Amino acid sequence: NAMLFCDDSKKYLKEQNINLKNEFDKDDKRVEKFSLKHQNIYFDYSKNLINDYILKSLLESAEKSSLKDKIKQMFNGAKINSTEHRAVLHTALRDLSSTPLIVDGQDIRQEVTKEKQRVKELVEKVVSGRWRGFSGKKITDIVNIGIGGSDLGPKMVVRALQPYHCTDLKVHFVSNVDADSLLQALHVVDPETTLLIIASKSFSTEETLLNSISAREWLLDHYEDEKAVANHFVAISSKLDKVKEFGIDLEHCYKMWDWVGGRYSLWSSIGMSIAFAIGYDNFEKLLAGAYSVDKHFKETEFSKNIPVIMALLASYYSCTYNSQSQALLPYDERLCYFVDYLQQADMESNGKSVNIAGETVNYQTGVVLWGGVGTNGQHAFHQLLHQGNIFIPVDFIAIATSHHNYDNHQQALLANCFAQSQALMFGQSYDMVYNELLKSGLNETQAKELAAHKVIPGNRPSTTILLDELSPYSLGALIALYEHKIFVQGVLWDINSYDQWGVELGKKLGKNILKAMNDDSSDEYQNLDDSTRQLIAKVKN
Amino acid sequence: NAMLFCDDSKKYLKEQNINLKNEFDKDDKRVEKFSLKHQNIYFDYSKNLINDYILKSLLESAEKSSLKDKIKQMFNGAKINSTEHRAVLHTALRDLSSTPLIVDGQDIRQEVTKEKQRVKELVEKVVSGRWRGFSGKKITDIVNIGIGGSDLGPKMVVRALQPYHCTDLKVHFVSNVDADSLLQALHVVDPETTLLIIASKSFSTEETLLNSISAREWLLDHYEDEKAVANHFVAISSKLDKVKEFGIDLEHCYKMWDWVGGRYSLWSSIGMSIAFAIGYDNFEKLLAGAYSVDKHFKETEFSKNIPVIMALLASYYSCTYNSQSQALLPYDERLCYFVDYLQQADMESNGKSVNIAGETVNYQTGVVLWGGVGTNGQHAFHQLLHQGNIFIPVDFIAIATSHHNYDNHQQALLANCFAQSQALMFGQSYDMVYNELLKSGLNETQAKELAAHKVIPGNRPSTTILLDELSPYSLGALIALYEHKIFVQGVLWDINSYDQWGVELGKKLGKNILKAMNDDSSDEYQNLDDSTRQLIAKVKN
Ligand SMILES: O=C(O)[C@H](O)[C@@H](O)[C@H](O)[C@H](O)COP(=O)(O)O
Ligand SMILES: O=C(O)[C@H](O)[C@@H](O)[C@H](O)[C@H](O)COP(=O)(O)O
Ligand SMILES: [Ca+2]
Ligand SMILES: [Ca+2]
Repeated sequence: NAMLFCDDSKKYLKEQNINLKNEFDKDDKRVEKFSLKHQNIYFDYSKNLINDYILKSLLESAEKSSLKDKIKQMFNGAKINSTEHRAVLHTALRDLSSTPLIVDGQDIRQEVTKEKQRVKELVEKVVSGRWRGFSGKKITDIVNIGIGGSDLGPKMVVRALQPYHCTDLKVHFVSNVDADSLLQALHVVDPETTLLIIASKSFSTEETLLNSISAREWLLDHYEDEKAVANHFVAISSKLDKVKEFGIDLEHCYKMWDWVGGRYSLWSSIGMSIAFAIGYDNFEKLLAGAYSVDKHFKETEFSKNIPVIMALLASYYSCTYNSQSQALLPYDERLCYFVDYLQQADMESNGKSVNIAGETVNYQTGVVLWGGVGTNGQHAFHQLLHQGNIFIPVDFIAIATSHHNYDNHQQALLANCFAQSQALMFGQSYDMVYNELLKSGLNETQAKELAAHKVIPGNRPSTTILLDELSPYSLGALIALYEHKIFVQGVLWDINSYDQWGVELGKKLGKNILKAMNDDSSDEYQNLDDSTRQLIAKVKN
Repeated sequence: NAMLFCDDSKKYLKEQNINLKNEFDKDDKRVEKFSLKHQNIYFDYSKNLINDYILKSLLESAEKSSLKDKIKQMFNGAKINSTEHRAVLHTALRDLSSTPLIVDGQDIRQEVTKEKQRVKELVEKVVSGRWRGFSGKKITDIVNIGIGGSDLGPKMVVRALQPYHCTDLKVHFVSNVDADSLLQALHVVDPETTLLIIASKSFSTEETLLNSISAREWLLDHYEDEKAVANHFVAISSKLDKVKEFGIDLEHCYKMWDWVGGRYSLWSSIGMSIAFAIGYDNFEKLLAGAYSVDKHFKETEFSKNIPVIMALLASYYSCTYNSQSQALLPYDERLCYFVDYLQQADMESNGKSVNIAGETVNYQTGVVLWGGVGTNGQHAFHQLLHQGNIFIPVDFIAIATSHHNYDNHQQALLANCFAQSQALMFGQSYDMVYNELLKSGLNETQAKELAAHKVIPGNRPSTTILLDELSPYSLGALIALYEHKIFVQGVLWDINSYDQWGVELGKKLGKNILKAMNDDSSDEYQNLDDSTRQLIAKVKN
């Protein structure tokens, strides 16, 4: 009996036939109406296909929904992950409010704070040289072993905050079971000077098991002494009994909890590799930036609430325009893993076909998230954004000031960002193009033959999110805005954003195929479909 | 008057209601019918939503189209890029047939061969130490400066063929105008031991101008002598008069031609950075692998022609299912830039709204290409591939043998690849899930509450392309298959795959915004829409 977001009313808001050029021409308050600020982030949604009536309608849907209650439930530790019967408490990992919070018997404030202090102490001990390897040498390299939620957030943040690296440690990320991943690290690190991190909430993920066993074999090939594991491995898990079983003791184990989703885990002990690159102080700033956004989201009326507006725009488009993707365009090299990161956070959350009650939904839910760094994308897929015939909402991320003094480069980067959103909005008409071709020296026959191919239809929507700089704090705020957008969309679709029963299945598949690959007389091999069977046959011969 | 590909007939082939499980159960020739081989590439399209009637219908469309003629025209140098009045001759860059080919007065065989010999000589001179820097030191580092087509192919191939690196040179890629790109290279290279490559077909691209000027300033800050440019820069262009104007002489300029599209240019002198990593012999093998596929495509009847089948499947889905994206899943770390590369090749080619005649088309053309490396994607967006409600065709790329002896890792990587396609095909029904939950120890109430959330609908399509290994040759074959797929789709849609009037516009935009940013009294500033104006105001203050 939840409110239906994608209803007949939405399908018909589109009939307003918004013309963005006309709106900016006629409404001198357009930017004031359709932009928001949060500290030093400027959120400009004014190039979206909305006017007051459409935004009002969308906000009414949010107000009529369970969203207000669901926000409170999330922060209070209610078990909103209803299919796994878990709280959803990534927010608590970065809390600065210190309000009381007791969940399933645990003082969450105390638990979070104590574990941070343990990570901070480990980083300090390693960076200061108090932690030595088994042969007594100072550590110079950190290798994180993990996949998915135990890999991509730390990897993305370490890159994004490269200018802030300050520990004299090189941090490497091993993830894929493809041994190329492990080898890229092992080829450049020395067993006597490397600390290995086994990052795994479950401690039973195939890839991370195989990679950790292989890394341990490499370490022990060198030292020929099992006692060396103590100086060269730590673990991060919710499953401490399983860590001990691998050979790492509790004093070398760092906790996370069931209420930390992998794709929302960089804020937890899983982020230790981030601290090892940028120092713990900068890791605290990353968390504080997210807290600022958490407070904004929790406390702000929906009409002025950035994540809510992000979510309403996105779901409006995917409902009313039947779009099946969204483009995210970060105009900063440091954000080269940001699309990949959000692709996981978004699609793994909201790629769901049933509602909370288990009913198959008759409306589309999460769509594909993709994109690429600017300005490079302008040379590639922006062609399709300008002249294809696919409706695609676009977010640009711009950073006002960079980390260097090549001011001409930075000005050009921003000019291009703003030009691209402007060009999506205006396009270029046949008449404009034709007259420009004549002015360039083409005769009338030539200009008539070419002009239609240069028409850019325009009236295509975009949002621009402008940060003052890309610091630990502003990056943390930026990620948190999208975390909450994803949450709001899930609420409005009445799905569970926090389970992943397709990912869970993936972790159990192909034990059967491995068995088949190793014995063609097995039941497993006999029961194969023939496509799988002939693929296996081809990798044998 | 071209044949309409997306017609009523296609929309109705879907009514066959293909059930993949049922097809494999009942048809013991399914794999034989719906797979092809080209040398050591196996193309298995049998998990697609086709049967004989659907494939026949699609092949009839190809046979009825202009495709047969268009293939001949492409290879013969006809001006199939009709809006720029250019030939489309990336094929000629890798030719081994030596058949006569004269285009716009040039012997293309002689031109291509002579330029290869020049690149080969440069690489040999640099690697042998015959080429010295201005202070007499051997070169140790190569920096390619270029963007889009002058960046991404070389960058992707250099990574993909990392195991084959053999010149003792480190190759770096500078592209974005964001000065972070240039700085990542300059921070790790020495002016006295670095050769800089200015890669630009036009020699007038904003980003590459600014990056090249900045690199030259860095070089000259060190040497304080303009004569040093001679030992530290080469250029690749179709516009040799513009190179001279920058200060590089003709003997240091390497040619490409107007008939080499940027996004099809790695095969040309633009690929020099690839040769500088892997040696010229391996670069020749890359080209030979593409030639093998060119010969396949040119000579093979459509029913057995891999690129044609790829194109027909893709366009069938995007027509009949109204899908707006395709997923590409490379199960090898070395292919980490492959999706990005093909995203450019595909979307920039086929993101077009008008046909060859300039008429606005009433059918959808190119769709979004996205994806990610396996197995990592299984932990992230595969959730949406399994349980979302978006129809998305999927290609998997598998490599039978890797470059190391971690055979357990490689077997697991392949098992996972094949398991994922198998799981897309079969899914898991309510009954299967429910009975598994009971067997795990849940009672009936608990199993009923959870089961619907674990249902995986299945009957989702995939193709698997299996290579024997990822070598220069097999990579070249792989890229060429997709080049030709894109070509075939464009033909069937009656669009020009080879222009990019949205990218061309991008290169001219925001001169106006830069002018506005530098003078708020300008006409440019006054004429701004207010969203752009307030964004500029915010990056001032
Ligand atoms: O939260 C998520 O997005 C997923 O559950 C998944 O990506 C998970 O993080 C990995 O499978 C690693 O799991 P472990 O941390 O348990 O090894
Ligand atoms: O072919 C392409 O895909 C595009 O035309 C574009 O990506 C182009 O390669 C770049 O804009 C660099 O152009 P230059 O090589 O002329 O600098
Ligand atoms: Ca209400
Ligand atoms: Ca025919």
